[PDB]
Amino acid sequence: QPEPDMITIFIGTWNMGNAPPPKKITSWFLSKGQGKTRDDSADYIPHDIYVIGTQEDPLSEKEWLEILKHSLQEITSVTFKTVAIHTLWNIRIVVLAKPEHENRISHICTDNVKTGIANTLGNKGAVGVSFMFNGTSLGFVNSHLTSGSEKKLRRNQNYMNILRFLALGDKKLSPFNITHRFTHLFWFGDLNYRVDLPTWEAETIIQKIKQQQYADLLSHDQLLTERREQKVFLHFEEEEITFAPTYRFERLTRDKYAYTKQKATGMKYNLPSWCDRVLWKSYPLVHVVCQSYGSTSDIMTSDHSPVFATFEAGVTSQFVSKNGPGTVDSQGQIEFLRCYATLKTKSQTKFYLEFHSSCLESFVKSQEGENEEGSEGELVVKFGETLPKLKPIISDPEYLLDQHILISIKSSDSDESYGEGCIALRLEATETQLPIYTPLTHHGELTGHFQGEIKLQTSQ
Ligand SMILES: COC(=O)c1ccc(S)cc1
Repeated sequence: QPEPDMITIFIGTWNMGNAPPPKKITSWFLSKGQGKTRDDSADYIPHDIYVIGTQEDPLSEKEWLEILKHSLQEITSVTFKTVAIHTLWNIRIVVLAKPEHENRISHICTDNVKTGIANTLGNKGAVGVSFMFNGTSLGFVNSHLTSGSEKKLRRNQNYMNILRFLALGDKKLSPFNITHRFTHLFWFGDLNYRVDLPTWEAETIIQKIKQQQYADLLSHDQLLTERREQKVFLHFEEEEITFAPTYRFERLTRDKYAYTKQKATGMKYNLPSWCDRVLWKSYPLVHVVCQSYGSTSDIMTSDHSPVFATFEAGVTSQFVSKNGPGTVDSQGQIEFLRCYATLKTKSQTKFYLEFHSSCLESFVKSQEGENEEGSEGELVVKFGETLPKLKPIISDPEYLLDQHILISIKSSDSDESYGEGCIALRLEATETQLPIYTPLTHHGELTGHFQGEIKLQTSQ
């Protein structure tokens, strides 16, 4: 039975509003309702992995697991295996996979981050799960960020705290946060970003939604605007939104948005908003295609509607050769020519590079680069032709061209990372000097760039 080169992944996010679900929620797992929906002809085809994020979840883990498993069994006639479940307060993540994947999944990690301080510590934060699927690392983050139309900056801060402190994936990747640890990272939840229009425009917004005219609302969506200004979710993707705002509804219908200020809302307006979102970030040149992104129409227990997204994701096999794993394959090498880092820093320490990849036996430290002054005030760290020759464990191009090199640029003085990025080995040619590039981030903010040339030697 051959190893897959593609899997499909279901991502669900639902703020349950502290209410039990209705008896039928199959529409969610079938990607049926509004937006980019799944074709009817696929309804019996199981996804490989289902990742369910809930917020304001009033159920026990046992209660929700029974509903989820019985839901998927009704749809697919398959009894899914539980990979992981993790709850922080009323924020929960469940990972279910087809039984045939049980011996393809390993290195399961779970963690949570609590956001805020004092007042603002106690119900917001994130849960996450990571694991290996054969040769491919997968990470999943469900976050419930700070609420309220006037707190977009707090939401951005919550995002930076979650990506700094959530401890998932390979702990040997010590310079790298979750935004660099996974082949594919999915980040979803009640992100709580709002449509930033005046309160007086509530009925106008409702009108627009009834006409399915979302353009003038999406142009004021705080997540889209904050992402365009590079304030949050830098280098993440989101599918185009073609479904109605998923918040705030009157319960037990979808006919009414409940936006007016009430004691129960702290006297805050809740204009219709896309609170409930799915974003992703995959390593460069890895296949990832969003095949659905929408909301259900028929699950009305909460003041939020469930959101679904599905993806085709490229995966690789657990490669064995005669040589690696457990030695190098001298027929393979990675060389770097004419490389330089450009850093936004005001500092003047010397810098060196670290190269991390599962195609290496362990990470590789470079020599210090040569600091020059850039013509516009920047720091340019020149490596020229000084970078070490990297020795992969396997030389077969079917393996090596699918790999990635993570780069950290570190201060000689403190050994702290000033920037992290990633280079694909999916090159146009081998034995050929070719341009490489990655932006560099630190705590998920832009700190610079790394560029130069690469020359990859494989066994072919
Ligand atoms: C800070 O340490 C980590 O990054 C980490 C990652 C994964 C697992 S399972 C455990 C710990």
